[PDB]
Amino acid sequence: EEKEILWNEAKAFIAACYQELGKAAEVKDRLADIKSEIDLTGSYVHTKEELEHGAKMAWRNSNRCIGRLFWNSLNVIDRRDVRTKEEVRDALFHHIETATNNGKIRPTITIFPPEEKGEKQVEIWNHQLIRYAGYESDGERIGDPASCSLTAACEELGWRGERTDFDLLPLIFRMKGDEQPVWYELPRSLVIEVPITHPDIEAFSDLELKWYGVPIISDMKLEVGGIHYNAAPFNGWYMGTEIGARNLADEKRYDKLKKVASVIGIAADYNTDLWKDQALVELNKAVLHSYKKQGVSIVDHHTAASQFKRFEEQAEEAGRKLTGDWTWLIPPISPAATHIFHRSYDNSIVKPNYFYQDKPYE
Amino acid sequence: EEKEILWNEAKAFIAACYQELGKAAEVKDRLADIKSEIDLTGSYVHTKEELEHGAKMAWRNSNRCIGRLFWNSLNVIDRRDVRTKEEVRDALFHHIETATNNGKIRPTITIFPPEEKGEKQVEIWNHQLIRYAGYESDGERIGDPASCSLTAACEELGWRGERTDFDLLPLIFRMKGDEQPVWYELPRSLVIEVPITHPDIEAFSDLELKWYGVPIISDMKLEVGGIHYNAAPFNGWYMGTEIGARNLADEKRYDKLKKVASVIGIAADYNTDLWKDQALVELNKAVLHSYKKQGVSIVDHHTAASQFKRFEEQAEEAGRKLTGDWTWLIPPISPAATHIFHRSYDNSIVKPNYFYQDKPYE
Ligand code: HEM
Ligand code: HEM
Ligand SMILES: CNCc1cc(OCc2ccc3ccc(N)nc3c2)ccc1Cl
Ligand SMILES: CNCc1cc(OCc2ccc3ccc(N)nc3c2)ccc1Cl
Ligand SMILES: C[C@H](O)[C@H](O)[C@H]1CNc2nc(N)[nH]c(=O)c2N1
Ligand SMILES: C[C@H](O)[C@H](O)[C@H]1CNc2nc(N)[nH]c(=O)c2N1
Ligand SMILES: [Cl-]
Ligand SMILES: [Cl-]
Repeated sequence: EEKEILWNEAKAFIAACYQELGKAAEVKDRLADIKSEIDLTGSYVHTKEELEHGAKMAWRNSNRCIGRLFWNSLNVIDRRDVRTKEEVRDALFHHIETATNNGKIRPTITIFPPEEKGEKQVEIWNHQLIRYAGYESDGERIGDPASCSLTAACEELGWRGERTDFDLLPLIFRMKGDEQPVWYELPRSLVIEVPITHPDIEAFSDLELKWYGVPIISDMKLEVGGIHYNAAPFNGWYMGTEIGARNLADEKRYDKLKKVASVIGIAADYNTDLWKDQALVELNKAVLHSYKKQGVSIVDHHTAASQFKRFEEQAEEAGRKLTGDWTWLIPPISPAATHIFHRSYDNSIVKPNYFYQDKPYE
Repeated sequence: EEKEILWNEAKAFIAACYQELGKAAEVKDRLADIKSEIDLTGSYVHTKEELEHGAKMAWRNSNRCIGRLFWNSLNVIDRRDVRTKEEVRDALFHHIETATNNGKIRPTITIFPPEEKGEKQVEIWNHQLIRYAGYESDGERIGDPASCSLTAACEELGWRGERTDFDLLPLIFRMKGDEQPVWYELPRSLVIEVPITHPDIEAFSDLELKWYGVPIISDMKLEVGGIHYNAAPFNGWYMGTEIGARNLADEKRYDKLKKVASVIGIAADYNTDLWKDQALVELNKAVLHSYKKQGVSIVDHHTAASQFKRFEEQAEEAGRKLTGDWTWLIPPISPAATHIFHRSYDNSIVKPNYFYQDKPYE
């Protein structure tokens, strides 16, 4: 009864995928083989081109991504051949290295073996391959609260953080057959970090803020043609607002606005002074400036919105139905200064796509 | 077949209204009379208390209003007795005067006779009782583009604007029986305007920006117990963002950001400098400051969001189902610094409420 679910989403996928590549004729005799393969193996295997394109189509259908203009330039690394922890670790190490590309960030996705009978071959515990640890115990609040439960879960595994505000979490994943995950501390040479400075406010460095260069999501499930690549970490570059308006700004994250208001020489006393709004802007100016000063790829929300408009234009031209999540597409900084705010989008889910999956810890 | 629509929404309304006022016993013999009145007259008439409460319940169920905490302090003026243009005009004049209250703005609603057989007794053409005119002709762009079509419609009626950027539109409404609307120029003594200045940037006055004190929506339909008060202008006070982030900021409105960026001494050349975001904040600081300096009521988006949180709290306490429109509840300035951003709301429409109705012009 599963071989009809997998088959009907494989009919849809192959037909559409080969249609876009100009291989519509090759559809019929590829579908046939799949029907055979599914029947006799319970599943089927993608070609280099199907997987590569299917992962680009998945990015294209992400309603919450504002950076989908470059969906076709996605660098797809095929690691469906890995069988050991050392291969997975080194694949993850390589991904970090190639995606970072000395700072000229390259949108990349490493794809590991998909679920067989729903069973995960690999099971990545990291939300991102590079993320800061978080600790809270006895009134103490160190690091990133978002990473509190994974951190505690790592410290149940022999790992121990230095309890600075920017402890790199180790890579932690579990292989099929094993009861517990392994962890590997990250080589620092593989991780670029950016110290946040202001272009004209020298006191800003006293905050000692920094962030990591490359955002590599590693807990989402790639679904391509009925096949579940539960482990397929991908990355883009940062939009400045993700760091300056959320990660470093949220009260339930790094909560830096009052400190920012202090170093920029304004009071944080009255709402009518709009001190949070002013601190948000100066902090966000500092983030973009700090990245471009170091030579790490980053985009501002305005430039990103322009690009997304081109994506909309490009979509209508190709007769492609556009889908988007308005609530996630609008930037948390001056959303009304972008075209996104003033129009609506269809939040319909089209496959291939990236999905949430249940965490293994907590 | 209409007397069953009107009756079933009157059953719902009276039952709920009297329940909240503590007059649940009086429900039965009031409903009876209504069934009689509807049968023999085709409609029914609200008491002072039903109309007053029903208009407060309508405000409470406005999913897009962030200022609903004060739903119960709404000043309800009952003008269902008006029959002439002079009465309507003077009622509208009085509303402006009492709502303004020398600057200590009083949330007020004036309620005119409702539709009889769907026929409007009065038909208000103004979007707001106080709004600036807009002109565009031969590359010229004067005033508020939002008011372009009403302005052109007024100039078809013998009215003529001075073509400044802040021409007060006249009151314009049509009475039952007449083919054309009448217009009345507003007494300036009834209209408070606020000149926008900056607390610490003296050059800001060179922009010669100003706005009107009281926002009085007059083109929405109040629906209370199956009865359609198509003409019931209401007002609150301004949230600063409405003036600084939309009215004066939007490209399709006053489009002031580059001029703002100029007077505050920054470049409007690069997106990565976040010049729009910085101009938005300084412009919004100027608006709140300018209103409080003059003594006209205004609220900032932070204080407003706090109040709306109390409204949520007060709603759960009273066992009231909360409804909201997330897309409209979030402020266009730093929405992620408010609790509203980080939670969801049910956009369900509960009556009594305020609705859009089709414009008579254009
Ligand atoms: C190239 C630069 C990219 C930028 C600037 C960008 C920007 C964004 C941003 C700002 C978000 C919202 C994140 C949040 O609010 O927490 C987002 C969501 C998302 N992006 Fe992208 N993105 C990029 C590339 C990619 C790539 C390469 C993929 C995968 C192939 C991708 C897939 C997604 C997905 C799945 C989400 C939704 C995450 C969720 O549901 O929580 N994006 N993107
Ligand atoms: C007391 C101060 C008030 C504040 C600060 C306030 C704030 C707001 C704001 C900011 C909006 C969004 C407007 C927009 O984005 O264009 C809104 C929408 C709305 N408010 Fe209020 N409001 C107040 C009082 C009232 C009153 C007295 C009523 C009527 C009884 C009301 C009914 C509404 C309605 C119906 C909408 C939706 C308008 C639409 O659908 O376009 N509000 N409110
Ligand atoms: C609160 N965030 C929840 C969440 C976000 C996730 O990803 C956000 C995300 C995903 C892809 C991105 C790609 C590029 C980029 N700059 N940011 C990106 C941000 C994934 C899982 C969860 Cl549970
Ligand atoms: C783009 N706006 C459309 C529109 C807005 C309308 O009202 C917005 C509105 C309504 C009530 C308000 C009450 C108080 C306040 N400060 N702003 C308020 C703003 C009414 C009709 C239309 Cl068609
Ligand atoms: C399509 C989208 O809902 C539309 O642009 C909305 C967005 N949110 C808004 N929010 C407010 N307060 N006012 C508006 O006019 C809008 N416009
Ligand atoms: C409930 C609401 O949808 C939720 O708070 C959303 C709002 N919009 C968002 N937008 C982005 N980009 N990221 C988020 O995490 C959220 N959270
Ligand atoms: Cl992040
Ligand atoms: Cl307005």
